[PDB]
Amino acid sequence: MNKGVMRPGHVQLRVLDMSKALEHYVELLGLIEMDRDDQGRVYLKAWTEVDKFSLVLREADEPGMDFMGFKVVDEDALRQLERDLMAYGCAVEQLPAGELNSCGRRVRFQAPSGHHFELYADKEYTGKWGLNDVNPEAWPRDLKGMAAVRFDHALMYGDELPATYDLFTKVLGFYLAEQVLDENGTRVAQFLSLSTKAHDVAFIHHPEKGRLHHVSFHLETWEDLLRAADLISMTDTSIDIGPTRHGLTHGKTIYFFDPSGNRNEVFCGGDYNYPDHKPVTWTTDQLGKAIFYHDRILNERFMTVLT
Amino acid sequence: MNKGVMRPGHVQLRVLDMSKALEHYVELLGLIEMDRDDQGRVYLKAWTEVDKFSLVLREADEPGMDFMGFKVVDEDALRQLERDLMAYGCAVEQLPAGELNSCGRRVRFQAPSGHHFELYADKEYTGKWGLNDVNPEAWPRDLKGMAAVRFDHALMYGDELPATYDLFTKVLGFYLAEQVLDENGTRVAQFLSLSTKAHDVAFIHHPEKGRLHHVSFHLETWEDLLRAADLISMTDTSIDIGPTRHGLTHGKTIYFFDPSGNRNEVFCGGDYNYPDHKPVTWTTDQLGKAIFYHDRILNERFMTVLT
Amino acid sequence: MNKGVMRPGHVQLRVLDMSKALEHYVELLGLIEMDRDDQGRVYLKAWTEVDKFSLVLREADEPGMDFMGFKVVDEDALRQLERDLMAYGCAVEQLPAGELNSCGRRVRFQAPSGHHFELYADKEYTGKWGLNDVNPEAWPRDLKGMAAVRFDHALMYGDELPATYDLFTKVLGFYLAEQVLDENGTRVAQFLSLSTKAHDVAFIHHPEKGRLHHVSFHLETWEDLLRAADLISMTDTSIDIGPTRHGLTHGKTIYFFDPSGNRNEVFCGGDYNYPDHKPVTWTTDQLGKAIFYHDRILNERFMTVLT
Amino acid sequence: MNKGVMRPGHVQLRVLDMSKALEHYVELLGLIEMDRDDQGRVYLKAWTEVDKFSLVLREADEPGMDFMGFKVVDEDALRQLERDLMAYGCAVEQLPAGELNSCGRRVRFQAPSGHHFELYADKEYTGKWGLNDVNPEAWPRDLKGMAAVRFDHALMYGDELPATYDLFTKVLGFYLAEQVLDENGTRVAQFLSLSTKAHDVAFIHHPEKGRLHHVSFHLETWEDLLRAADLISMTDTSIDIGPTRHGLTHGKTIYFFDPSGNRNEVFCGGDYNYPDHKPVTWTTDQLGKAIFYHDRILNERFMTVLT
Ligand SMILES: [Fe+2]
Ligand SMILES: [Fe+2]
Ligand SMILES: [Fe+2]
Ligand SMILES: [Fe+2]
Repeated sequence: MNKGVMRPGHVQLRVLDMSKALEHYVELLGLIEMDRDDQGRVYLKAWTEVDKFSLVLREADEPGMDFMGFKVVDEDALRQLERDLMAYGCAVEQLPAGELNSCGRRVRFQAPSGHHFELYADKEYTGKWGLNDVNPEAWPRDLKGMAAVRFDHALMYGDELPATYDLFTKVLGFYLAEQVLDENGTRVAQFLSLSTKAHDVAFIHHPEKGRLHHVSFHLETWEDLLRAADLISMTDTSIDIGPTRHGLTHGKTIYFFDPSGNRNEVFCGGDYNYPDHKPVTWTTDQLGKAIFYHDRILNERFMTVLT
Repeated sequence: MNKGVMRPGHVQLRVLDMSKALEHYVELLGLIEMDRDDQGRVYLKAWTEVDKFSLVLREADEPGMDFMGFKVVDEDALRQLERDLMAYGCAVEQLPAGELNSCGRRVRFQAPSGHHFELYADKEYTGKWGLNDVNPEAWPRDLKGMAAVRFDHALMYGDELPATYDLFTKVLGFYLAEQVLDENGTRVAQFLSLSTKAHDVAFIHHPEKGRLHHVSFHLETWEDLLRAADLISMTDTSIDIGPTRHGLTHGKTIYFFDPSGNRNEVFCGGDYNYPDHKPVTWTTDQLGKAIFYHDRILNERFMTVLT
Repeated sequence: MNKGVMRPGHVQLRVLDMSKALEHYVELLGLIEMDRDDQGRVYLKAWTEVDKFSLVLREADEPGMDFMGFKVVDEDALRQLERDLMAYGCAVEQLPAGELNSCGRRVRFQAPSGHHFELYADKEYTGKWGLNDVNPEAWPRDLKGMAAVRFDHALMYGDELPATYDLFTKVLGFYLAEQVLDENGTRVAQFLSLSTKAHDVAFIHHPEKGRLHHVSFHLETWEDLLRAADLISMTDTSIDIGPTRHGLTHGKTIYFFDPSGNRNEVFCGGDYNYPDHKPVTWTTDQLGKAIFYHDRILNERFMTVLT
Repeated sequence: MNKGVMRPGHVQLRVLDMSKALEHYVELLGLIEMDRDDQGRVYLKAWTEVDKFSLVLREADEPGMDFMGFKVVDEDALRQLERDLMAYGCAVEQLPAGELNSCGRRVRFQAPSGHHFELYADKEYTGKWGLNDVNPEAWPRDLKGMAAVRFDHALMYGDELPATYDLFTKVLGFYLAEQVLDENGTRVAQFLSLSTKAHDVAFIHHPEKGRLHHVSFHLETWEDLLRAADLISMTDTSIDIGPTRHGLTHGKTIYFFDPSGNRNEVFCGGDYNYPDHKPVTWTTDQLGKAIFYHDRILNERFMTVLT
């Protein structure tokens, strides 16, 4: 929030089968569908979210992430981060309003790590789902599946971490919240925050660019996580790593896959920070614990399986 | 966070007896006693907090709050903010570094409602309590009582909300998160946020200035609230409102008093928002439910007992 | 279980309006309507329950309890008890099988305190609602409201507690797990257990016989209690006493009312016991806390309101 | 409880090191050391338990279980089961009162599965740990680590399942709560209960006699299970299977090991049942889900690591 960037606003994932993806995202995750495209894309949101959509699905031949967008305070900030990116040397793409139904104009650049990110000031305000603006209840009564609270963050596997770190900190205004260093003091992973969250975006080093480790969704409680895991067994969804706690951020989490092999994370309550806190450090000799607090060892497929 | 204001950093409470008060804040709330000065004040903190203190107790002839200080992003910000206050015509007060042990210089000022607030750019960093900084544990091993996570906010009863609103949103950079208006569309209560919290400070209209409704400490889970309640009963503390939930901010709350009569609130899981979110509105005709979601009726003590 | 008595089998409550009562009992509490008598008597059950029905509603001029049934192990246990009640000198009424739809024969009797209890050896077995018999899931997918686990117990306000005590222990094989004694060591409340529960049925002294204080349903967790209370507000149900804890049993509870004025308590996690534990004792000077542990004081409706 | 058997009263385990064993059980588990006898046996208990002890460690150069005893109602039921055991054709062993400090006489036998069991009527009544008998608080103040509630049950890996089944049901008055059978309808595992618990003892088919799979302690909630997982991680205890849910019994669970290799379990909220319930069935084709509900796969250590 240092340069006007407030939060992750939307992510567009690629799926092999739309119908399968919708069963998963609307029936299991609890995501509410909102729009459809000229191009056949499907727009979805979470209920505590005020804007039109946060998740957009696109039928494609390979799964993965097309791009992640962050919403900025206003247009003044949009032009100022747009010019700074071009001034920094980043070749920017100007996306026109409407190219994504109900979304303002976007600035799409490519991170040195190979991922495409977007910045945007506008998006259609539909308000919280199933709730009134005046004298609102605690929650809408007919939410489904897990009833994801909101699109929280996403973790990426990437190639140039130093250059990506400079881009996000210097030109975009993210601050380092968590990090994992090796014996030399080299950042193997970096958790960047935009406000008080342990992280709004994160990168872990990888030989091949553009990899997506997972897209997360926020859940409220530890008993919500148990409910979610019961739902996984119930629907026979594939689970990566059950209810546990992360060494980094100390948040409770469950990893599972969608019909396309994309990994989804659902998690609740981690640690908070503020721009003035020193980054929490984890070391490479504690990589097991840093990822999996309770087992202190690494899931083979945690590092191998990407999309 | 628009003008660079991050969070409430400390609040100085007047207590009648330091001994009974200390026993309350450390054995019941589970706060950590960090220091003591030549004026006979004791400084305390919460364990998730990174700075030296958040609560400074002061033995007086009357309970109540002296001032509440918010920490800003940096020195530059502190300069800007103090200049802006003077331009607004607000009379600032300068407190040199050291008058409050381990705290830097501060810019004190009195809001129209009779309360003193102050900004400060820095304080002694001690890091999280009982926790190493590399490969940190999920929590410290020897915590007392409720083990409050952090000093969250405070609610003020005062006279001139309207002008206070401009003061806080226009010069200080806060933003209205929620509000309750009366029949004539007149804002009778305003909940101001800095970043993602439902509120970092809040004011409710009251004929006499200066009043302090309560100081709040954040707890983590609903079950943590059930434990605090057991403790309030166990240690025979005075309870104002048992495990319930507010309509405003939808957070789960418990109200109780310290040996001096100040009301402390312990709570968890409210609602989050962002600068671009439209204010949630509650009306006076739903005022009972606005405050007490479950019962939907007002409590005698709750609107009438202040310090 | 000292003389074959297993658990509270079913309860027949009088409602003033069937439709309103049904909305409360199927829509709010989540009880499944299973049958409908040829005389406008409707049968409902909780999902974890293995038999066809636990609650039976019937329109009458006033609210209250007609009878409370307990299920015994087998027909033989039903005979010896039948013999024992009669030999004990008790007026026994025998209802033929089928008088209550899908229910076996019953032996009813009115206890000294003025209430009607009845034993029965069998009832149509249905298995858990919405679950397979082989490789069952953790829970059925389409539960409404609070989704109560099971009819748990009921609190009777009566006049002859000693006589009632002898009847329930010596003849029915119950044992008191808890009690409250007054100044002159007189048992003012008795919590009678059948096996491990803190109480399966309880009696509190009241000048008038026959009064039904409340009927309880089990909810699994403290967070479910919270969800139940959120529902109550959204439903606008009359709440008696919010999320709190008792001293007796130490269970978490919420008292509310059905549309006919009958009290309904939803609770979780009391204490357990076995026939060899000495009865936990509470005293009259500590009454406030014995009932409301957190608040330590009694509330109007708690004692005033009966049905 | 058909025949007087109320619940598992105690279990004596063999530990390679007493200094270490004591740290695991008192520090990590929260058990209270209550005694130590001549042969260096040390007695311990869980706080909600009413009798002197439940766990008794013995230093021996081989880990494992020596015997598991059950407390029966009275001396009468003991002479009765003892008679029935001799009549059944069993070789009984009469332990004199005092063999185990503060414990009465005991009848011990070897079940066809090779496991030794005991029956006893008397043990020094001590009451809940650290709680006055009149007007008890909800919980003691100084409970360490996991603060185990009570010694719950134990799973045994034996050979003669059909023979043991008859012995327990017929002579000991236990009832088959849950079971799992193969394609040939051969009962591969039996979960037997005394009263309402999903199981007080269970046997899984194994080609070896006398093997101990795990001994269990009850923890109240899912969040308690989480705190336990943090502690295991913090104390660097060997964890077998993280916070999950079992298919059988549906209880939330965590498997881990003591300093001698004996597997310990901590869990909360299984299913409840009564003597009239049909035994829940799990078919071997779903053995994966039956054991590990969320994962639906079998972890090597689970059916391999033993005694
Ligand atoms: Fe994540
Ligand atoms: Fe507050
Ligand atoms: Fe009750
Ligand atoms: Fe077990």
